[PDB]
Amino acid sequence: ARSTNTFNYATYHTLDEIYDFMDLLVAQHPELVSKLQIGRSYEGRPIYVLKFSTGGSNRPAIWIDLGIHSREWITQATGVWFAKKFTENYGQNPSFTAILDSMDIFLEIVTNPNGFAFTHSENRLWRKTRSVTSSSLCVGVDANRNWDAGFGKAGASSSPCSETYHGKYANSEVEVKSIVDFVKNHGNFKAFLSIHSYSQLLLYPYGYTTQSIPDKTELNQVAKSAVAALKSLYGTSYKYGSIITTIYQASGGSIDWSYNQGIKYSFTFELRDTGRYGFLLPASQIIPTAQETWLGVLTIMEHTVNN
Ligand SMILES: *C[C@H](Cc1ccccc1)C(=O)O
Ligand SMILES: [Zn+2]
Repeated sequence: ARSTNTFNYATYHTLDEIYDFMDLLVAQHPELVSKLQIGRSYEGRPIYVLKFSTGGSNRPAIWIDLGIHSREWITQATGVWFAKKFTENYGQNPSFTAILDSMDIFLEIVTNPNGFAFTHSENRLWRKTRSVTSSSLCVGVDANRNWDAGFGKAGASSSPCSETYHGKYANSEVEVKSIVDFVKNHGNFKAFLSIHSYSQLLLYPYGYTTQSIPDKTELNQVAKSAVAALKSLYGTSYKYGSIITTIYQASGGSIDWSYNQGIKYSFTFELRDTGRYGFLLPASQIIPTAQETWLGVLTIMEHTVNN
């Protein structure tokens, strides 16, 4: 409505509603947050990032992106809630004020604008981008199989109509390239988190290879504590481990590419639930879900600022 304070956070919103909300949030807290357009989607929709910052140099940053798979509605909704929480706790929660006084947070609420819009008017279960320009009748690419980390290897499909089709070449999707260029140009991101649904899992690299990352013992300990934190509010249980060891071999994922850029704290959360609702989580589960990942995400940020 006419305030983020009167915005309903326990209901699923449309693309316009989410873009509207960003403008109101900035309008209310211009000192702490600004909106940045990092590119345009296949269909020409602007792609935005909300940058939270108290100021400073090319400060160490924390990247978070939600909704790369459009049907996972619990994610873009969680992002909306996260944005408001960042403005509420600054100046209030000790640990969070510490992180924001030394680091910036970049939050991409609707990473896949076209697919999201499509889930609101055409197919609620659409999860890919909406790119065409190919030798097929089927459209789109699975934006989480499109990164340059083991691209084209076992773990993604080469079938255009496939829901996990990887695309013509690594980073062919503008939605993927928009993030890569922004993160690389910056050259100072210390954490890269991707948020999906469902199956309640905290993942770290890799997905495209059995090789164990050198930072495994640490990232494993970071995941272990993050899972314990999250579980504390309602008892929601997550399993954690490498992508390949605990979900499946998946190539061309964002966290493997990011970790390969040298961004150490690379993780992906697969939110609620484990299958009863899957993608159609009840609106009543939004704030509760948002509340708990906040604990697991804050743990990871705490580790990054301190380690
Ligand atoms: C979230 C789920 C598993 C995953 C995570 C990170 C990289 C690749 C795959 C997915 O299918 O996107
Ligand atoms: Zn997903």
